[PDB]
Amino acid sequence: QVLPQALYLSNMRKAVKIRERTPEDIFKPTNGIIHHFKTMHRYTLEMFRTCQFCPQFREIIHKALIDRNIQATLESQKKLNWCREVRKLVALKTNGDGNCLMHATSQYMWGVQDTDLVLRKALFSTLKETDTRNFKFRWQLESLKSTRNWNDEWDNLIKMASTDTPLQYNSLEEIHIFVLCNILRRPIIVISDKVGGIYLPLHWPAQECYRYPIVLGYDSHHFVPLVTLKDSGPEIRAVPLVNFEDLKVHFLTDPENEMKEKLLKEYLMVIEIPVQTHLINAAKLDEANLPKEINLVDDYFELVQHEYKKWQ
Amino acid sequence: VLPQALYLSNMRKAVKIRERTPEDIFKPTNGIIHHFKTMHRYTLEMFRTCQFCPQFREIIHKALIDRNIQATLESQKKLNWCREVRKLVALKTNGDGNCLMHATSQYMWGVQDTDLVLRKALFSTLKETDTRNFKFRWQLESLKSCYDTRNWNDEWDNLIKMASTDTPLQYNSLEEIHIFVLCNILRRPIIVISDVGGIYLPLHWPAQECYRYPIVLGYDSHHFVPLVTLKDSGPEIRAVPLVNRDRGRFEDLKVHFLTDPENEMKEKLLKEYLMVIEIPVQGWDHGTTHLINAAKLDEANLPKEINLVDDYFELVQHEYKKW
Repeated sequence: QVLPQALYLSNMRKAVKIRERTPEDIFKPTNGIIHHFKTMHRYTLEMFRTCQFCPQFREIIHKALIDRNIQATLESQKKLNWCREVRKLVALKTNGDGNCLMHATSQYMWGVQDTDLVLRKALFSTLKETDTRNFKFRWQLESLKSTRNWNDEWDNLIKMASTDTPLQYNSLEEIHIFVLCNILRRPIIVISDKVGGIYLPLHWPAQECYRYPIVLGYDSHHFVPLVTLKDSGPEIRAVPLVNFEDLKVHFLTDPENEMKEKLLKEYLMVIEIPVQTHLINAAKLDEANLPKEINLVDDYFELVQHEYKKWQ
Repeated sequence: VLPQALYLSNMRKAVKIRERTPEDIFKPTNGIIHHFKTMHRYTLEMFRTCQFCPQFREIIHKALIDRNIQATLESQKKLNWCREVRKLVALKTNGDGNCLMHATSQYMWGVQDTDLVLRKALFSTLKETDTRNFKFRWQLESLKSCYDTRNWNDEWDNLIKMASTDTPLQYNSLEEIHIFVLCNILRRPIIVISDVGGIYLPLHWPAQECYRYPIVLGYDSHHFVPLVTLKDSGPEIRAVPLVNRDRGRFEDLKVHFLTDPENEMKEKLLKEYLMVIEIPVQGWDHGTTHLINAAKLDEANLPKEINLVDDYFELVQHEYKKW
């Protein structure tokens, strides 16, 4: 009614500043290394506290921003926000046009979706122009564990990542998430009911990576970001790495698989969270770190507050 | 593709303005009319749409400009007939019953009156300030256009009720007397261009206390819009002609609600409350020797903090490179 249907519409100018900055941050080095983001990959969105409003109005906000359906589904399958020691994650709405992985990933860190296809076009560019040998071998090895022409199956996965029309764009498998996390130099954790698990940017030393994860959620054939709520009470800001069965760690090689637990401690910031008394591993999540210049959430909030006084 | 109104370019910024507006109103105790301390001196100017491919120039005009109402006032030789003055463009305005306020609000801030701040001020003034002089002016104007002496009082008390926000079009539409009160709340004259039309001077204030650049509205159907200047790339003078040209000769614009003594010194009053200048026109012989009066218009004076146009522009430019 009153409030606009997406964060970006709160300040369309600001939205563009972001969309313009994103392509300029991509590096594309000469020595053969994967294309990557210089700086913008370290940013992280946090949702505003919807707790302090009259529930007639709290629902008006949630209707606009939150994917109530997909959150319910992951909560009802005891996969999202089951632990009472960690802070609550909220699922944001994401355009299901075939590029939702990118939209959700883009949203996690900037608030804007991938409507300009910047992340999508980067994933494809990397697959056409960089050394894909290692990626392929990892995919063969993961695919074997789960008469076929491997080279054909691979060359098809590359074609799918393109922006060409086949849903307006092709949907993306698990190998794409793995390549995406290496372009970002930041691990990605997907929560679901085989996509679910942990994607580590193993083409980079952990010293060169941002060691807070992007947290996506997955149901139907739909991705969304699972953003934390801002700066609230005394629960720890972290995602549990066990559902106790551990989350899958995709595309490891055999030597890496032997040192799996040491790798999670390398690429993420692991902490022991206690659970009913057993202790479980969990990765620390990022505090909101978007500067005012490109912070859409702060704008939407000041807008909500004003529209709430009008409502009271 | 571009958004349908200036305000949507930066909704945060829009609110900063909407929040500032009520805090600027100074509602004095001694019976003087409520008025704006500072924000009344602001003035919007539109960005130059000249530098674009005409396939795209139309995409802009489709969004921002009220193409219909501009055509109508141009086709009746009332808007932009003089080639010595700069072009005015009509901005789109929500026709929900409060368009006078929307258009006036837009003229000076870019935002429309969606929070009813100007509307609620007009009504508050009519309920709480000295209305006696306003009423007498309205009776006197209404008489010139028998009637029972208890029926004026009823006709008046009804005009006040109409200015309220109560549902009767979602709000009641406003007569000419409301524009006159509005210009006194703003301390700034209002000029309306039509086929209502004329000049509204804030006569409850000395000219020394008023902003002497006018708000320019346009009127057709039962609809008001602001007529904003187009801003640079040309050498024409920034001003609105105070005379219309029906049938070769020049009739002056009406000056509403004057009393008889004021009516005698009408030309001295325009020079008091507006910044009048002689703009020259070619006549039937003796050179191009005839002169018409015209009021100077304001240069764009909205600071970056509350300037929505600057934001929409940076948005258009970016969406043009994409195009």
